[PDB]
Amino acid sequence: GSFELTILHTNDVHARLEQTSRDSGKCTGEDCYGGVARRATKIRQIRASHRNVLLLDAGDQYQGTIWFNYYKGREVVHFMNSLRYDAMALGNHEFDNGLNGLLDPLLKNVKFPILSANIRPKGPIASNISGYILPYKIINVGSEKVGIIGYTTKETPVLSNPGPYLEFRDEVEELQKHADKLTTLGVNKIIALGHSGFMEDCRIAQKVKGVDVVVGGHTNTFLYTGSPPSNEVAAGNYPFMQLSDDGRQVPVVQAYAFGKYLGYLNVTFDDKGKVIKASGNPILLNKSIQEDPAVKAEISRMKVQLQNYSSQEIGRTIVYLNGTTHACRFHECNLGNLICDAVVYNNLRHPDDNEWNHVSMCIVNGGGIRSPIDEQANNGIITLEELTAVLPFGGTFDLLQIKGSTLRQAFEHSVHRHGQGTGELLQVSGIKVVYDLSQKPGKRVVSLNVLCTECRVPTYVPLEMEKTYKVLLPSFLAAGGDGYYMLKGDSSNHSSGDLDISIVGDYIKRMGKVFPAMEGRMVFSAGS
Amino acid sequence: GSFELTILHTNDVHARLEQTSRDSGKCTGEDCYGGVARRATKIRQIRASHRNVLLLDAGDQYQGTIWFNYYKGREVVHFMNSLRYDAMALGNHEFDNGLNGLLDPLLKNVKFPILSANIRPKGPIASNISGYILPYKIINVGSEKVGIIGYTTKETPVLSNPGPYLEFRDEVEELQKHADKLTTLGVNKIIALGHSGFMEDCRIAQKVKGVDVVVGGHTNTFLYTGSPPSNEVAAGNYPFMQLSDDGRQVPVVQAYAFGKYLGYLNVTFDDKGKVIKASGNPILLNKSIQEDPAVKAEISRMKVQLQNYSSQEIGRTIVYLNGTTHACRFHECNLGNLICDAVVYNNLRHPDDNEWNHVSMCIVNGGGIRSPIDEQANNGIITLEELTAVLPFGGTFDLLQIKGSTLRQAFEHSVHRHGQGTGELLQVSGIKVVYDLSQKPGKRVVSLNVLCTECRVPTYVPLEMEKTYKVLLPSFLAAGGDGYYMLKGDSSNHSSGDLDISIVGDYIKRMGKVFPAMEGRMVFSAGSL
Ligand SMILES: *[C@@H]1O[C@H](CO)[C@@H](O[C@@H]2O[C@H](CO)[C@@H](O[C@@H]3O[C@H](CO)[C@@H](O)[C@H](O)[C@@H]3O)[C@H](O)[C@H]2NC(C)=O)[C@H](O)[C@H]1NC(C)=O
Ligand SMILES: *[C@@H]1O[C@H](CO)[C@@H](O[C@@H]2O[C@H](CO)[C@@H](O[C@@H]3O[C@H](CO)[C@@H](O)[C@H](O)[C@@H]3O)[C@H](O)[C@H]2NC(C)=O)[C@H](O)[C@H]1NC(C)=O
Ligand SMILES: *[C@@H]1O[C@H](CO)[C@@H](O)[C@H](O)[C@H]1NC(C)=O
Ligand SMILES: [Ca+2]
Ligand SMILES: [Ca+2]
Ligand SMILES: [Zn+2]
Ligand SMILES: [Zn+2]
Ligand SMILES: [Zn+2]
Ligand SMILES: [Zn+2]
Repeated sequence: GSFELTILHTNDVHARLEQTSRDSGKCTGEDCYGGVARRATKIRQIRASHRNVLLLDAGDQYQGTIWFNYYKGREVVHFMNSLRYDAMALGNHEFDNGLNGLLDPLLKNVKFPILSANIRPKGPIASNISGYILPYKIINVGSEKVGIIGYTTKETPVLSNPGPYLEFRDEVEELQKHADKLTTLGVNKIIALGHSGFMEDCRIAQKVKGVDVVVGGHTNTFLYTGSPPSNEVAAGNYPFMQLSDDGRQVPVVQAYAFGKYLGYLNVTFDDKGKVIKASGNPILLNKSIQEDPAVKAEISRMKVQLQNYSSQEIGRTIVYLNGTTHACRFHECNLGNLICDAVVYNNLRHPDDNEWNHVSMCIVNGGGIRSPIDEQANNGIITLEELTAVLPFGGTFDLLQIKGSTLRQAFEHSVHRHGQGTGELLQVSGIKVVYDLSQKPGKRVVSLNVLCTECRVPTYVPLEMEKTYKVLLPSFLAAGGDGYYMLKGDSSNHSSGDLDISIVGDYIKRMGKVFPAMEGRMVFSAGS
Repeated sequence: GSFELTILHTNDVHARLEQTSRDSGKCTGEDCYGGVARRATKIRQIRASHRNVLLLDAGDQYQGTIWFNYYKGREVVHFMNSLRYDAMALGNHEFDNGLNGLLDPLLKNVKFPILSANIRPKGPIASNISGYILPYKIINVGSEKVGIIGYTTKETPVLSNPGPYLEFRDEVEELQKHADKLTTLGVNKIIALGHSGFMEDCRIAQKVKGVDVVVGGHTNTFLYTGSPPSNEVAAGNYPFMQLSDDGRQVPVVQAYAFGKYLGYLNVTFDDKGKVIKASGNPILLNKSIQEDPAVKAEISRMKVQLQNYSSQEIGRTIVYLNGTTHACRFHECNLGNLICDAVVYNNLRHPDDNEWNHVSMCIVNGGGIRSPIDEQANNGIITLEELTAVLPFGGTFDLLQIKGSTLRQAFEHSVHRHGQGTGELLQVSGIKVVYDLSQKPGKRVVSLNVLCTECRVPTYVPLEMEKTYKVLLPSFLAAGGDGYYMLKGDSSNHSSGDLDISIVGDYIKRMGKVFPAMEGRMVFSAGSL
């Protein structure tokens, strides 16, 4: 006989609770995409027309919009419960608020298993986190059993805040143990569900004996068979058919990010649990699919709370925060210094092997700073509304691995048309740059010194052209914005981080009073 | 028909709850002083043998030791209630934790009136908190009535945290209004009790018609008639007899600080409320006075509660905090940068007229940095144990008004003996200094730039030699320590600030994780080792 299973899947939704623009920002109202209300409609229609359906999430529901800033995962619990997900693997961002912020609210209130086979808890954490996170789950689907093994990127201690009591083991090694276990228990249909990126997903498909399907995330990979429907370009067919070492074709799927698509894969197994066929395509959640009215009403109710929250005092500034174009696009601006200082602070993580932290530096282009904050306007009170005026686009600050020569090329771009009022000029933290604008464009960087990481006391050292560095930068620049083609990231050198206004808001909340100065992080030499 | 009144008084006790050393630090030796238990004994003995007694405090019970850091004024409430103070005037340090930290615990739980006549509220929160404070109180003493008018220094908004909605008015102007009110209400005996310093106390005695006695504080002034009993040097007789405008002698008293002395003034009034005699002397609270057992027992329990404060994690460092002599006495050290950043942060108020803050700069000599903190030692966890190793002396960071030329002279002193390993080298916040150590001692400063205050965005500007600046500095340097005679403070240019470990601990707790860098705050021209 055969057994047809429909796998619906999401990954890297990243707090897009409401429908979004085409590019996963704020929707204006005419052409909108995604959101949980529209996903609910499509999920319900498929469940009504398809016999055997699993709905899986491959991680990174946490982090991305003010929904996550305020509800802190309560929004994930709520709508993943109401949509009746069958399983979720943990992603790196589920650790952003530490283990306490993962335990409460997500682990204690979801109605479906949370899976990650390659996490090992230590210390007082041990006892029950072992009960809230499972390596795998056997799920009854019709008259059959389907085993789902979870996994989470080994990069999590560097990307997030899992703490000292969590070790992240090799995905292939750990998945192979639980695949053998499932097989020994008689389960012949095994899904690997996890959050380590497309390259690792294909390694799992290739090397883990007994894995039939891999459902991944982390790299926002878009796969599509045929001509795709929106502006995402396919990295390969859907599903991506990876040849295993033992000769089977193993379908690998991911479904981009931000809830724009619902993954949709039809897998036919024979009676021995071997995949005979796997076909489908991610469903674009566009305007043709109605927003479920009951979900929409819950979103609306919760939005009024979010609007009240956005007007609350986070902290105060006792200085003018000069985010005017005349400052941040022409010279050192104290608001840019504050932003990149906040970004560095948010990325302080468990320092391994001879570094006080894995990253010491941040850049933000003046064109990304969209407003000043006037301390005279309202007693210097900073709310999320003021921060949204400065950073209105809902982007993130990401981590980029970059050679010294490329970073120097970026600082030449920073001033190659200085004076024109365009947005290139880089505001910085952990960098000292000296320019000579009297030289020809492309030869204006006099010197670059950076905070060492491989040292016990941070101190400024000359940039080395052949050394590789980590730098924090806005997602806009990591996409090549403002002509920064050399800062464009890919899966091999780039990691997507936290919401910009959440980063800045958290820092202001901690400082209570802010007073950033112009301190000479960039210097314009008078030349000869 | 005379009326004899005994005035017992304290001022600037500054959180010396337990008995202290002779210099008002930790008592380790055989000779201890002060403390509330010893004060209680003497107050009780005087009340038992003297007929008409008032016990007054002229402010600044708040701030000075970890007792205040932990109990946050509950220790003031507890023992001032237990010792049965009759009135207290607010000092600048009672605003250290803001109006909320004054309301709770002090204003809501004292059993005696809190006085300050020259405060004027401007908003609803600052209004209902002032509703707990009175300009004056009439107190029944025997068969007589004594009016007490409070006052608080006008520098409180720069020295402490009252916020922008509490304004401090002129003392003489406001006190004359309430003296006139008391007079019309039939009160002919008036004490001015307040916290503005000895110079202002004498001005009040001289100019406010109807004031009979002034009980002051803020300047830690020691007065004594005859040979004094300890090492404090008297600035004048006790009481100081100030000639008033109307031709009478008005006794002016203060009682040093830190609870070492109990003020003791016997005043005789005639039947019209005129002082016809005033005499006494502050009582040294030394070993000859026993510590009250009940207060001593409560102190001993609170010492045990304080252990929580001393062993709790304040925050963590993820970098080595290099407080070794080899760093902080020879070059920029990241721990010195953190200390002075903490000090500036503690002295932030609100944009006042034309400046974003009244002070932007801090200095600390490397010799005041007494230990590193090793981030490898215990996962970088910082407690009071580690901070006390860095700052073991219980001093403060103070505010000094200084001319640009004098500040530059201090930076020449900073390197006049560089390389010999003594403690002069200045670590800084809000200053960029460049030195050339190959030049002769006294001519090594290449340039000095400082963060402007008179600006909307702080930025570095050249130091101006004839301009007057504010700088934060250790009490050790304000006493001329390490040869810094030009940083010596006096009443006209210097204000004592908060406990050093309280400043640094507060900043570390706020930051949570600290990671100070060497960032080039000082630069040595590239021509020496
Ligand atoms: C925020 O930053 C902008 C950009 O720096 C500031 O505007 C600029 O302010 C400078 C002075 O700080 C002006 O330069 C001076 O202009 C005067 C003429 O009034 C001239 O006499 C001087 O020689 C000097 O060149 C500059 O013109 C001005 N630019 C613009 C476009 O307004 C702004 O002041 C900052 N905001 C705050 C609140 O500090
Ligand atoms: C805290 O600060 C002190 C003082 O700067 C640091 O000690 C000094 O560290 C430097 C750099 O390692 C040493 O210079 C180097 O010494 C090595 C070791 O022999 C030698 O190969 C080179 O000639 C080079 O000059 C310097 O000797 C040393 N000074 C002393 C008095 O020990 C210290 O490293 C800092 N602590 C931390 C944890 O960073
Ligand atoms: C908005 O938030 C404030 C503070 O959290 C709260 O006092 C207020 O009731 C909230 N508004 C509503 C409509 O609940
Ligand atoms: Ca199988
Ligand atoms: Ca009188
Ligand atoms: Zn993601
Ligand atoms: Zn991820
Ligand atoms: Zn005082
Ligand atoms: Zn005072």
